[PDB]
Amino acid sequence: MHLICQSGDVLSARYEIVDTLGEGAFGKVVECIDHKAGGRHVAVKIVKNVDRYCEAARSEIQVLEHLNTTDPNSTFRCVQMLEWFEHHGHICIVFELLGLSTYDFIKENGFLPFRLDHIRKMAYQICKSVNFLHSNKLTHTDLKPENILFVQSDYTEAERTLINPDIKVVDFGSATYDDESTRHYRAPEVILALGWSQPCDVWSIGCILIEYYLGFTVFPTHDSKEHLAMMERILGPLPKHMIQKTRKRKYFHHDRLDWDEHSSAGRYVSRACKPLKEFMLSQDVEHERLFDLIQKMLEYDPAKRITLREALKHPFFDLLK
Ligand SMILES: O=C1NC(N[C@]23C[C@H]4C[C@H](C[C@H](C4)C2)C3)=N/C1=C\c1ccc2ncsc2c1
Repeated sequence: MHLICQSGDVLSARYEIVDTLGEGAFGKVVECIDHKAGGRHVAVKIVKNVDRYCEAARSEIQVLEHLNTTDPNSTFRCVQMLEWFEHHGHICIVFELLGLSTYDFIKENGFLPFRLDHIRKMAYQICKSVNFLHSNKLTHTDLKPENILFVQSDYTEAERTLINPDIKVVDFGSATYDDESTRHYRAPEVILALGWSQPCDVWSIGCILIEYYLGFTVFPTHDSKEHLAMMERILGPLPKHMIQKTRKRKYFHHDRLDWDEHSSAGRYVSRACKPLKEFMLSQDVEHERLFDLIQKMLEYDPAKRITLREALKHPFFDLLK
């Protein structure tokens, strides 16, 4: 990786790297000047030369080629791929240049939360976009703030003040069609290995929204049974039917979760977490509307869980309507 993507390098005899925008498990993303197109800047995704990540990159190009053709204007806010190429055995995908991810923006503002009016618009766009994926037999499976990106003209910089937050959605290398990729936004049916599909995206959007509103993550765990105990503290006890169905019966004793809440980590889930409604900062009706939508997105059972077509109909978005 390091050898083939430093500042000053030229890719495919026209893309001159000028900055590194970020680094991932897939590799790197660089900002480049496109010398054969007036000097317009672009973003270039540099994928590791590993079989896992090259098969994902090839799949990602197939998805982006389809989404970009189905939606030429990007009405549904999937990032647009301009071309791809190979560079010293690395797949490089060229994109339109966007701005900060929503995660970088909060992070570099001291983890301030977003304004509620921004959250309302950002949530509408994330829902409208991921619904468009779902209507094309797709599941993103890797929805998170790092993968939601502003379009640079949406904010100032000096201290970043967000102005008008048109967002785009990126990274389709984990995307899956219905024929036949997580961190702490992982849905319960995924943790429990009950199978999953598009509803797990809805759950991850719900985890994104609460983070927008708090500035910090509400499941700050790196352990899967602690994540489950957190869910119970914030959202209530998991459904008996899901507990009784998982092959992962390592986490439970009878119908209850196997967890000594007076252990040092059991005391951590009490300090770190509390029922969802109490996380609210106002009692204003627009705050009540947001958390109602979030409560529907954080529904345990993936069948009960609100779809995104219904989420677009939620009163929280009437102020835009
Ligand atoms: O497919 C992608 N996956 C990612 N992932 C990352 C993960 C971290 C946060 C953010 C920036 C880096 C690090 C790459 C998105 N970016 C992608 C694409 C992309 C397209 C256009 C664009 N314009 C400015 S940044 C940018 C990134």
